[PDB]
Amino acid sequence: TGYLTIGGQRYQAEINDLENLGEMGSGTCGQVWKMRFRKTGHVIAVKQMRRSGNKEENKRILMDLDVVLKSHDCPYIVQCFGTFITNTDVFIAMELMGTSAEKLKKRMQGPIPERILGKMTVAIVKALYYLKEKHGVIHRDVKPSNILLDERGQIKLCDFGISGRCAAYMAPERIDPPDIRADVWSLGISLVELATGQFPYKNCKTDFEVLTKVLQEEPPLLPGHMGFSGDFQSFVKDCLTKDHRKRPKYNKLLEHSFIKRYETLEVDVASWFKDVMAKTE
Ligand SMILES: C#CCNC(=O)c1cc(NC(=O)C=C)cc(-c2n[nH]c3ccccc23)c1
Repeated sequence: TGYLTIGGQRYQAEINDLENLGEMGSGTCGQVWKMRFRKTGHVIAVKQMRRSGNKEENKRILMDLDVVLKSHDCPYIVQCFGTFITNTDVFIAMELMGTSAEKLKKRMQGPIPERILGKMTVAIVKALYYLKEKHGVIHRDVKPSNILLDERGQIKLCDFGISGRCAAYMAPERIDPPDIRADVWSLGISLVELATGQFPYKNCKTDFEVLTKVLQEEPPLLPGHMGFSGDFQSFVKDCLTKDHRKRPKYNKLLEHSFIKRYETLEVDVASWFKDVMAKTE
């Protein structure tokens, strides 16, 4: 504690070293500030956890921090630059991302292109596989609000609930018991939602009505007439295997033709992202 490390360089720091650029509405019940580190001009996200704060909130902030601090070797999980501890507060300095896939979809007012969702799929599957294999963590809440993007073209799993521990994204076997395969289902619903710009059970008025459609209806499909590659349609069809005992695990998805393509294909996510942000001021 008491220092930040940013691109391998370690800087002594305390909270006085940071200029408060205002709240970021990340939809948490804890204060998160955008802050400028005066020593270097880096802009960062700083969580402020008050000693007098809500006990539920503080506990989950610390459980998430525990996983982030041990995830320095995953390029697909948002990183902690450092912590400051005072008599009344803990400040947690995080990588500042641009936005969440949920907000990106709201701003776009339409589909996100397959080539962006390909780079997103590689990153999030590798993140969830890293969490399970390295830390024994089942994430249990995969959805667009937990997928972060920035103007440098990085796509990372959010720290929010990253320790594990709506029901729009819930797998059939979690609704009605018969495991990482439930998160594979959530990923499939997230991809259909982002690819179409339409949540696949949209006309539901209550969370229970959504659960009834997950169980009673056919899994949602990518539409056939939007020029989606055969690889992307097959990837989503596999994720949305209703019987979980036939649904692939991450090690199997990581061999899928869709992920192999996007591991090596050059996609300028950064310029797409800045463009979308430009076309939407
Ligand atoms: C203005 C401006 C610049 N950036 C944003 O507003 C912005 C917006 C969002 N939105 C959401 O997560 C919503 C789903 C998230 C983040 C973010 N950066 N770093 C993080 C570490 C952990 C959790 C969240 C974040 C930054």
